[PDB]
Amino acid sequence: IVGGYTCGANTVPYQVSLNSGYHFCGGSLINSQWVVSAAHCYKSGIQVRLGEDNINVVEGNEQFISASKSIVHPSYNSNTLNNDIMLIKLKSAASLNSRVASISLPTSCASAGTQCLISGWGNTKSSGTSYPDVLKCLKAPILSDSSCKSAYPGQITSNMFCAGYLEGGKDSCQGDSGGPVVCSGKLQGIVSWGSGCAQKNKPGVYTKVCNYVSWIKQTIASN
Ligand SMILES: NC(=[NH2+])c1ccc2[nH]c(-c3ccc[nH]c3=O)nc2c1
Ligand SMILES: [Ca+2]
Ligand SMILES: [Mg+2]
Repeated sequence: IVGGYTCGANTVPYQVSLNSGYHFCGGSLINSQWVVSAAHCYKSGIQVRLGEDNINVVEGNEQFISASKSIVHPSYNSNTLNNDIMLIKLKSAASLNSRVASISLPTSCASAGTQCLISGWGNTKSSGTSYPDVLKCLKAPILSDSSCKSAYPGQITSNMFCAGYLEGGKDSCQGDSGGPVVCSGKLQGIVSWGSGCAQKNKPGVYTKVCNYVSWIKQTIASN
């Protein structure tokens, strides 16, 4: 996250870190047994780490649970990143408490102009590399589809939306992929892609979760 701030320990209780011997993507807890992340974060051998703040220090509130199965969306296209969403089932149910909680799925899609909270342990420099150990946060508004499409001609589908600042300076970045974009208490997006990080007229692109609620609900109830 570039131009964001330190969230504070466990203030984003639904945020998860996917680890395959190191942190490689974020995710969101939607109930005690399931996590939603981005399809491009798919890997074999994932351990889900809940209740994290510093990912390099065991501070006492973490739960490390292995995944039993991963399901990438049936229409995910790795070339365009259309339908960039995946579900991960935990081998054991997590224990929900004040530090580990799930986030609600949306009942409708959010309007352009709605402010959201984006979080993750990704790179904090637009030009350079600095990976934080504690969770970073960024409040950013959903942008109009017209500004999103003018920034990325022929690359935005109806399953994506842009959020951020066209001026640049504030954005999600590599390492944040798969993490949550929460607006008005609902999970509305997943960090998917962008052009570099915090560049002018290159906002971040997020998977539009309101278009996948029926698929998520049906898939978790049958697995
Ligand atoms: N500007 C953004 N909002 C953004 C977000 C996630 C990204 N993830 C990546 C990325 C780069 C290289 C390899 N893997 C990634 O996920 N670039 C990204 C850019
Ligand atoms: Ca930790
Ligand atoms: Mg994240």
